[PDB]
Amino acid sequence: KAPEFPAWPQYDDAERNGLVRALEQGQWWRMGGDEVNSFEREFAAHHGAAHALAVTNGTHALELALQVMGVGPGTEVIVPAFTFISSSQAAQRLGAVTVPVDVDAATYNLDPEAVAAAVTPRTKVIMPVHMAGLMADMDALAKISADTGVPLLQDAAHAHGARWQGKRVGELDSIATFSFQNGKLMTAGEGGAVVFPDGETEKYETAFLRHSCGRPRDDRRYFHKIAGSNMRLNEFSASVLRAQLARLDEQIAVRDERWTLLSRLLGAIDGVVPQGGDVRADRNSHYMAMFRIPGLTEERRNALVDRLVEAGLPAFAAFRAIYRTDAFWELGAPDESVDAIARRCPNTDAISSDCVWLHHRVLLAGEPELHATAEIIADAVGRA
Amino acid sequence: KAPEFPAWPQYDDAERNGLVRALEQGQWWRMGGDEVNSFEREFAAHHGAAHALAVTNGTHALELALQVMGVGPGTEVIVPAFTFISSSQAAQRLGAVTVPVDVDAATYNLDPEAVAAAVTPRTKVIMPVHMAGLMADMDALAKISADTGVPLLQDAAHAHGARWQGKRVGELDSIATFSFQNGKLMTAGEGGAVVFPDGETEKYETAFLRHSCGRPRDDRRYFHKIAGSNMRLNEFSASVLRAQLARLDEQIAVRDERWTLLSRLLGAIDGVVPQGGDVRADRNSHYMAMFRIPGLTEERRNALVDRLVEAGLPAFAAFRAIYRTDAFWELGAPDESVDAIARRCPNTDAISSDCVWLHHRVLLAGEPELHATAEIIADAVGRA
Ligand SMILES: Cc1ncc(COP(=O)(O)O)c(CNc2cccc(C(=O)O)c2)c1O
Ligand SMILES: Cc1ncc(COP(=O)(O)O)c(CNc2cccc(C(=O)O)c2)c1O
Repeated sequence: KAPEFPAWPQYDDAERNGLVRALEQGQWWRMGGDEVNSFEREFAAHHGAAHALAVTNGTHALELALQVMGVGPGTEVIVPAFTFISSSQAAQRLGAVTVPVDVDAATYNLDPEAVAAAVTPRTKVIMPVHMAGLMADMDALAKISADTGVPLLQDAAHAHGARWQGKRVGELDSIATFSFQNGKLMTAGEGGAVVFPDGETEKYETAFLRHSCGRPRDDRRYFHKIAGSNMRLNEFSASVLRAQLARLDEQIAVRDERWTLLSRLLGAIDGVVPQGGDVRADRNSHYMAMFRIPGLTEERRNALVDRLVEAGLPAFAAFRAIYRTDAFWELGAPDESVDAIARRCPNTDAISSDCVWLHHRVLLAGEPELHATAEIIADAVGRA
Repeated sequence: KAPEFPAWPQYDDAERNGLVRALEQGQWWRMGGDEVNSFEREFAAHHGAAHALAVTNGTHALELALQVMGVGPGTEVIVPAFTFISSSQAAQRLGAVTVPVDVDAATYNLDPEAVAAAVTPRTKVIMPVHMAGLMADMDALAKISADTGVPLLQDAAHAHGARWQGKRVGELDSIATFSFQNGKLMTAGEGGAVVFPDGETEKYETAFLRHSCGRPRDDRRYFHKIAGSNMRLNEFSASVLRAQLARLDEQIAVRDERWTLLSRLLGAIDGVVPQGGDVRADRNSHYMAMFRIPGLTEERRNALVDRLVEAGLPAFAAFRAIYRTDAFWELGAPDESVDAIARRCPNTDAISSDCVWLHHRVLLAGEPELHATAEIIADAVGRA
């Protein structure tokens, strides 16, 4: 029969006790308990960050980080055109213009040359996404950052526990955001965080204020200081996140061994090219096991996904080019046309139609199951 | 010694089992579990609504309801000047102009005449707040609504289980929003909901889409349809909300008996005037036990709060006039000056400085403790 992969999410007594501990504090919001506060320190420490701010979800961690980095009406935000819609939707929500840029053909990370060209006097932030756990070129990006003076924002939703040139997400000198959505590498069904490197304490304080209806942590008289929203995380969610956190490093360790095996097996299938590597990214979190089948239309790629699901695999189409979603064109759209953005985003334009991913739970399975998985793929790709 | 009041929040085995049940579904977001879905139906039914949409918090339920009711740049939203900042902050977040209007001197609900005067060609929504559980004049308001054609949005954060002219919040023909923040009448530490009356299915569908990154519930290929954000509630929070819901009606029943007693005891203190009633509001939820001490400056009212807390009471200053917060003036501010808004908001202007509230947990206590509470108040108000 079909191969079997470990469940996701996973839990055990840590989660069980955590939810009880949160419950029995008798206070369920961060102002009366200690679960969110403790999770923030544990999360930040794990990432080498000066501070962490746990929030309702990864899309709001992006909206908050952008907002304290000055994003707003009149500004532009550069984002990879290949990514989950939240990456641009967040800038759109703040009234800014999202400027989508091409990505690398092999890693699928934001392309540095492409961003250098898209820079403008309106650019307020450049947002690399560490695609499927593989960091983007933070050196090349950091250099464009200095030359232009446009700060970087890492969309680290796929990269919990990732490392670039030995450095943790939070030791790269830029703010970064995470997601704890159900399918993420650690999860409480929903959740997010904003992590602030050493030197960004002010933005951290402002972020706290904007995430709590502009209210000082100790205000009693409703002296709301600035605009914002409520993006507070509850204590129940925080306690489940603290148990997830504790298995993260080792889960990533099993995935790194398993991807080594799968990448090679896949790269052996004619027509099939697994996501590329980058040796400066010393610790790839392995959020997705991604591969292209260059030349496939969307419809053939979609049909192949369906055959893979039918054969017992947790396989998906990969992200749609963000300029090909209606959502993107509803507000803050760039003056270009759709073909004009596609013309300068040829890698996105193809990966949008030919890239497949399997759930990161496959990368926890045994070697036998990865062999069985790649046979299934090899057969199905013959018929695609 | 000081009187003692029942804890808040409260829980028992219902919460315990609920969190386990959520946990052991092994899927923690609404797309894989049934807790949010079930809570939505239970909540809607409880309110007589056609549909309910559970969301991250009450401030986002307001942002979502406004957004599907067309709020945006170029529009105005009328809100009571006396209320929690989220009521205006939500319109501000969508790029609209919040137009604060006066409230009744006795119930502290949005004043109908004051809204009639503030109506404009830009007005897109009028937002009554049911202050401390006491509904606003939904008849007078519904009439202004028809004459102008400006739809109403009920900010029902304080009014879970409330009734106007025998009708439930969701049977009033207008969308309404709730909060499940820690101090609310039912809570999971954080949470919110949008409830949609019969006839508003379209806005419900659009609301679902905007609350999930514009993604159709069944999309697999990232066809994001419209702008929005992520305001999805997690399964853990939903299961705690379903156990809270089940005690609500009876908790409100104990509060209604206790307020009858306290209102009278308080109204007997010279200088002291308890929130007024309204017999068309047949079921007052009793979110706060509120009273004015007309003529007190803020500083005396604040000092009296402190003495009440020192005497063992869970007493607070009441909301600040929203035109007196810096937050309000940061974005979407109305062209008027601060004194110009104060001049047409004389009740808010005074209640902002002279109104005190006690936590609704006091209204669960025994009669002896309410007597002890009103003695404490009577002494302290002598010295204020
Ligand atoms: C790159 C990236 N950035 C930000 C977000 C936002 O996170 P929240 O969901 O916590 O707001 C994400 C989320 N990623 C995500 C979320 C939901 C479904 C799927 C899917 O691939 O089917 C992917 C993401 O993948
Ligand atoms: C009238 C009203 N409207 C909307 C909100 C927003 O709900 P969330 O908090 O779920 O986003 C509220 C919240 N009310 C509230 C929340 C936090 C603290 C205090 C306090 O009085 O000290 C009051 C409120 O009281």
